[PDB]
Amino acid sequence: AFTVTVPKDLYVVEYGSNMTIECKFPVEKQLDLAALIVYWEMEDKNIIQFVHGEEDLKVQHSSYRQRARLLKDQLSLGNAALQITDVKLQDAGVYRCMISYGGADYKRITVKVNAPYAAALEHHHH
Amino acid sequence: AFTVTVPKDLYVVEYGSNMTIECKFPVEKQLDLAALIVYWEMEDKNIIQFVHGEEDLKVQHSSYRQRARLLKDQLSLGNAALQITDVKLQDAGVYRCMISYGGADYKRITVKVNAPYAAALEHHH
Ligand SMILES: Cc1cc(CN[C@H](CO)C(=O)O)c(OCc2cccc(C#N)c2)cc1OCc1cccc(-c2ccc3c(c2)OCCO3)c1C
Repeated sequence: AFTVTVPKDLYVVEYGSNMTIECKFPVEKQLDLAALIVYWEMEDKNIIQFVHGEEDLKVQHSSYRQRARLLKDQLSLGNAALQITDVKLQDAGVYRCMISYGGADYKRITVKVNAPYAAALEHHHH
Repeated sequence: AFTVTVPKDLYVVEYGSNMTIECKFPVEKQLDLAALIVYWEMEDKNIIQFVHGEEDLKVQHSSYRQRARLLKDQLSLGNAALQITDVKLQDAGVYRCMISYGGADYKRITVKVNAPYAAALEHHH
């Protein structure tokens, strides 16, 4: 059975830092990009939509624009790794990685964001 | 692009009734069952997992046992229809129909359940 796995289902990140969250999927021999779909979302916000080798970068939800990318090198290793730069308080929540590759599955990853009072105070009022 | 569509994204149903929630996907001519995956969930509870022409009967969340089925005949028409019988208050929430068929997509459907006072003591949990 096609199974997506996550080495970590919980990440704790500091406000302003970068994060890479990972979901693994089975690749026998070499990856066939044309058969691969990778989708990342958080709470109904679309983050990544990689379809048959072509990424839709522009349909990323505006809160992630210019901050989120799929590490394409890692796909050939069977690793769907989502990198988010400049982590914000609004980035905390439950992410899902959905993968179709001759089989389909998804997993959840929880992200917690620590932040100092100044950042928390802005988030609190914005 | 492969697109799953829902004619309705909202269902309002009565406690104890039956519901059929529908999601469509494109099927050009003859369905290739071996390439089709249909998955239904609500709040990450597995309802339907139809893979390689076969349901996985033991993977269904216990709260849907005996009550939820995918109507297999509809699949060749490009209709992934989830039929839920004997609707309970716990069935209210946001459902997702996830389809892989030479392409992948999903849609969300909201279900509201109306119920009399007596049933409404789901309040006691
Ligand atoms: C067939 C299938 C089996 C399974 C069961 N997977 C296990 C292994 O973990 C097994 O077989 O024992 C599945 O599991 C989802 C799930 C996740 C987490 C917890 C539970 C539980 N309990 C269930 C989801 C699933 O279908 C998920 C699915 C189905 C169809 C399409 C997509 C999909 C993929 C990529 C997409 C997409 C949908 O739409 C937008 C564009 O990108 C997905 C994720």
